[PDB]
Amino acid sequence: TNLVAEPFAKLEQDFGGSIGVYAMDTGSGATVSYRAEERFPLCSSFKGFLAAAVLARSQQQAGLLDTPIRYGKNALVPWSPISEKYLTTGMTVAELSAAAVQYSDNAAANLLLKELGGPAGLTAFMRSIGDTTFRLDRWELELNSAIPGDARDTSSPRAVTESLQKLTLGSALAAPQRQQFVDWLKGNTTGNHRIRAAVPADWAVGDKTGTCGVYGTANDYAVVWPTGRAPIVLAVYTRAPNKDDKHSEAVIAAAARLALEGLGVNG
Ligand SMILES: *[B]([O])([O])C1=[C][C]=[C][C]=C1[C]([O])[C]C([O])=O
Ligand code: NA
Repeated sequence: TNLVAEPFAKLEQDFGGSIGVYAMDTGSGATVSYRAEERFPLCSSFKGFLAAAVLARSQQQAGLLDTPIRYGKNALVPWSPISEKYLTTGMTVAELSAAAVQYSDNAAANLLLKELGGPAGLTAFMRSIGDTTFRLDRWELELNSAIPGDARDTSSPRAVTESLQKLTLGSALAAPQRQQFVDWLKGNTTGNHRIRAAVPADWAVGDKTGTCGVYGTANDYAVVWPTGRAPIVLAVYTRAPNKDDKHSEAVIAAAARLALEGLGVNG
């Protein structure tokens, strides 16, 4: 862990807040860790784990992913860019899952949360894979409040990375479902200025972002496949003390670069 120190403190000071980073080289097991056991708000980043929980359930329900879900206008939530285009038709569970992952679609996320038994149901799924840190407590949009000191709707960078590894590379999902989760993450559209900006174009990568809109709070987690070596799993979370502090995508990209440098991954 931190065999090579990196200037995360200067980065977060220039940002005006706190940055939390965990990065794991799945080959050697080496890690980079900075504020990695502090809690940070998940914001929309819970939607990746939501999609994984849906995939886990689909292992016992063979028709789940292709089930058509019809919803009313009252299910739309601000920032539902995919589900608003299918209000009059409905969408399948798999489509809602992909929209939640790849566009952070809020109506899709709340519909899938209901399917799983709400925030406690998603939390139970995370417990079932050995994550004792993650907690979801509220729905969209209330879960974005990012109040300083509030543990609701938070996890730690370390637990996020550990759970992401289990789900994308480990045995927490069966192999077809594992690859589907990876493929949804690879198709994300919201993360081009975050971890992806630190990842060379010739490497494969999937990610899920989160942006709370207050308290300088935003994040990204990713699996990255550098060519010729084992994949890297990493999480970068930010927060800041004042409600009107702005988040920064550049700070997240910069922290990801430092993490890769700390791991000796040439990028
Ligand atoms: B999510 O972070 O709770 C959310 C809520 C409303 C609008 C947008 C989002 C984000 O997912 C956007 C993002 O991922 O950057
Ligand atoms: Na802090």
